[PDB]
Amino acid sequence: SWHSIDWAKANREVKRLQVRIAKAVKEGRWGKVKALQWLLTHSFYGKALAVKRVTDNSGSKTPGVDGITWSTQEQKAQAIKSLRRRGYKPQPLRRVYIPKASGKQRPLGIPTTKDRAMQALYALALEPVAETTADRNSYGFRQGRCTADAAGQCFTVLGRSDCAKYILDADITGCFDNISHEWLLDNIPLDKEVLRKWLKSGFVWKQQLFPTHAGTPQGGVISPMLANMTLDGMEELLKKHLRKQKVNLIRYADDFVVTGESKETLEKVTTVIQEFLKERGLTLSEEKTKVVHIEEGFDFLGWNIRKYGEKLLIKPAKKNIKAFHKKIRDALKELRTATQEAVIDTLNPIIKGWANYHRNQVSKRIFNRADDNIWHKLWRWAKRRHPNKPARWTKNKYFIKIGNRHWVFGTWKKDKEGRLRSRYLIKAGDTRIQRHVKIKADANPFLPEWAEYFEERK
RNA sequence: GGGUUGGCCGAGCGUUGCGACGCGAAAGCUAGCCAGAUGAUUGUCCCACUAGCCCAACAAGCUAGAACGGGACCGGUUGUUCCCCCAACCGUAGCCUAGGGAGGCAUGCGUGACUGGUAACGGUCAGGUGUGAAGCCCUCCCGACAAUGUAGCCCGAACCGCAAGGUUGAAGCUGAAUCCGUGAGGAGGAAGCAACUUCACCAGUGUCAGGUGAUAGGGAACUAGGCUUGAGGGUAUGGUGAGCACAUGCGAAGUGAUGUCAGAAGCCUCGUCACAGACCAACAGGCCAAAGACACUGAUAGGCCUGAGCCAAAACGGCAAAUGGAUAGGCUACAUCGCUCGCUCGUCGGUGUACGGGGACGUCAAUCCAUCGGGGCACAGUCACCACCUAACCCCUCGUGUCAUCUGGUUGGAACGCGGUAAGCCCGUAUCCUCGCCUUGAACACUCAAGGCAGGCAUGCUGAUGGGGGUGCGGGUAUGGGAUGCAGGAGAAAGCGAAUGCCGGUCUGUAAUGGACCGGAUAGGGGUUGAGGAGACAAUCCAACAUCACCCCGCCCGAAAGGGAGCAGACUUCCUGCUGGUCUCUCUUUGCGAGAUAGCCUGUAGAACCUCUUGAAUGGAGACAAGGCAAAUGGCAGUGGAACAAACCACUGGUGCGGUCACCAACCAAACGGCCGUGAGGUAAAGAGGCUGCAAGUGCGUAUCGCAAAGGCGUUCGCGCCGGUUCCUCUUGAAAGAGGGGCUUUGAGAGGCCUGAGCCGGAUGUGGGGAAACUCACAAGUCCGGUUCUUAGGGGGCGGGGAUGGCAUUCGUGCCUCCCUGCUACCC
Ligand SMILES: [Mg+2]
Ligand SMILES: [Mg+2]
Ligand SMILES: [Mg+2]
Repeated sequence: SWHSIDWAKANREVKRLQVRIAKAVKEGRWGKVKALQWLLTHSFYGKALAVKRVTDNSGSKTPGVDGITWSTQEQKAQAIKSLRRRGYKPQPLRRVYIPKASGKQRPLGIPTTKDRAMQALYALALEPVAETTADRNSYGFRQGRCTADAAGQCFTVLGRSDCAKYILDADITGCFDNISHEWLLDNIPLDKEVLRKWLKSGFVWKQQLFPTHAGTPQGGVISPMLANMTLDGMEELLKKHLRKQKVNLIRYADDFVVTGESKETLEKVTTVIQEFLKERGLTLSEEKTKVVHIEEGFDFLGWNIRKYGEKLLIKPAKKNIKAFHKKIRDALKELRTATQEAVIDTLNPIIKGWANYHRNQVSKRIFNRADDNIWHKLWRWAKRRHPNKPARWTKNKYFIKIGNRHWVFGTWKKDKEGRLRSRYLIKAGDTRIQRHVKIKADANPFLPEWAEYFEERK
């Protein structure tokens, strides 16, 4: 009976087991890990967690080369019982090109809906290990962290007067296949047999180290985490070799930058990193990695960092505003005619992500010059669907007044009951700029203490 | 490094009523041409000259007249601000057109009335409203004066209480006397008329003066037009050499290069943090004690200026503002541009070209151009070469007229006017072939029927007091810009006793549609009338080819009813067949890149899986430690709290095999007074059957998958190049771009569709633009002829007729809703 298990305690019990394994690895035992993570993944009430996770979040409709698809409320009952380590083989992958408006067919392989449960079950009992052995200054696909905190550790490491003055950008080029299959058999402590079965078949080639998208791991829950374990370290190794030349490191999944003390320092830092990239098989490109003076700046994440005189301020980068002026322009070309309730409905959510993603930087000026340059598009859109009428007319037609600047886009229509309705553009810029509060570096959301962070902070 | 506010030059053409074909037979409208009649041929005076008078017939002094004789003048423009001279063109007259009013008329749309008719289908007046034109309305009245519209430029005020009423002033508009001139014209402006609302501030504060900025609205200039002496020759700064697609073209319609969404050309904004500002806020470097008049707070209190730069202080404060430059004075003419559909206009703004002689005043503004750089605009064209038509200004000849209007002729065209019921359909009638039925007041489902088939007709009613069907007649009704074409049939207006059709020849040009010539056919009789010639004026038929005015016979089809007759038969309709192109969808096909499961065999592990065989080498409860391993395990088991205890809250747990430890249950291979006992030595082990997992093969590149089915140029006689398609590589944020390996290609079947944009050549017209050529519109102007493109579906934009009226307030104009209700030519 699937509709009988109490989900109100599933999370509690699984989280309790995860806390146990985390606190265990906190002590240098390493043996108790492969007795709780062998007990969790071979029991009820955690196995159903994977099925529940995989059946939702889409991706449970289109199958791999099996035909089978659960999609129901009673076929996912013998699926639970059919999850055994003994007698397991994979069923390759079917390459399906996901359509794109631009036509950018991005190859995303897809596994079976029973195979996917295993990839989503073993993510448990491996996730607690990754958090406990993380790199302190590592962000990306972690729990409770946000991509804004990567800029957070820049008002501090680089913010004060002296700090550092030279930065190294760097970028790794290898795809997920280049990782040595032998190497992965000896470090990730999930299992020494299932992992061997997995790689040899497919499960690879899917994309580069991390998903191309920012929040859509459609099918794979293990792929992000393996990268965050193979690319770990790199911080104790960095600070042990070079002692006092004020070195530091940040990394948001990919896209990691290192602050040196002088150009001389950042010539062996590109060597000690190079040594710690051959034990795996993926190296750094000799085309894009540059050492940059701080007064010229660099493009890290969707942000730009520079120093003007004696002043640190980080502002929206040039090749990210231009994208936002290309996504809008291509929604006013496919939806030219529209009905004026589709212009507002389509262009509203588009101007909310680009506002949330820069809500915490010095961008009050940048939010202007980025609404006018769309205002001169709506108005030019308005006078192209009335090639005969006059200006005063198009104006009184699609521009209203609210009790403010009398010229805003919208329609002051009504409702069924005789109430004055309203619709209008967000007009990015009416967003209180907030200075974020950084996450403590050593925070670990699975240790039994420090439970007041994260959940309450969310 | 945080709060808030800004954005726009206007008006029409491309978007509704009629559109077929035959004929101007009469009237109206209109284009050339041909000849006349009448007007006009545009400032004022002198010198005329034009004649006349009878000024005697002047050397006459008078009326008055002509576009083109000569002087002297006045007014308005242009020749870069203003003054003084000079040169140039133009006027106050006559006549139309654009525009504004007043009537009738035809028509749209609906509301009432009286009626024509069996019933289909209609008619006649009065009420309310739209429309009367780039093709398509009639008489009057204004008529270059006007209404309109705006980016630039002006005003948009003082005033005193006086309850806001006047005194003003006023951007400006009308402008009378008065005087000087002969006169056109000058100097002077008596008297009137006029928008004048709303705020925000000028070293805080509470105070008075002076000032500043933006708007409600008014004003100036322009909007406000044309012709009034020609013809010829040369002269582009004026235009044209389709259209549409694209790797290769179609087509009759230049040759070339480049470009089509990561965008050529053109344009708007800003300078390396790269939209114009301004207020507060905070921070920093500075300045005056409140900086025009007066208590009021105040100096570890203020205020202000400058700041993502400087200086300077109460000044008109100055500097350079990506690199490099030019510059005086513009209600002027022309061409171009003001952030993208083509064409006309109107105000305003900068560029480029052209624009007399002196003198006076005194230039420069973050104004402008050229180059680089950053961010934006999209309905796809740009740039050179060649060939041709045109000649306003320019130069050279020959001119004596030119413009408008009205008459009388001639040739024409039409959306204006007149003629045509016909096959479809509706109704009436006649007759005939009829005959199908669930029940049925029944002669017993078979004769006077309802529920009610059907039909008529939303149970709502007649309804075997009946149904059904073609056929011959008789009334009424069609509503008509091209969209694959063709062929016969029902029908056939206008013309013909020889024709502008039709049929056969000749001949000529267009890409296609043509024009001029010859031949060829082409009607059953009989009777009145002469409608008008002619016979004149009495003396004749036409006896009606006056396309047949009116009756009888035969002729053919119909039950009569009476309908029809020689070749032609234009346009719109209903029928038959063939033929064509566009769609959607189920099949198969091969070329690409993925690709297992089942099943069968080949070697292996069972310690955590069973059943065993063995003589035993076995059965239980415990303790520690663990970068060894695993066949259902933690929907579990605990403690302390909700005292405990029901949920509820915290904390604890390594699940088994193997490692080290030890304990209890039977050993008797040990010792061994042979068994007649005593202590004590280990509880080790190996083969068999399925059962499962691993590494392999076969099952197979099979099912199952994702995309795709495009070729063209010369055979240098290989192949090359330009493309298409699929798979893989680096690239940035990108749909773009590059570099490689493959192929470069098949047939059926089911169901739909036939609507619209243009462009080209001649023939008839018209209105804008223009001097002319040409240009953009009139359903693609219409017609005809030759061509390419486009057909679910949205979004917007109009119009007509009514309702209770909601609102704002002009109090009866508009925003609105509620349907009815035509429009899509317009963008995806
Ligand atoms: Mg049109
Ligand atoms: Mg006609
Ligand atoms: Mg059309």
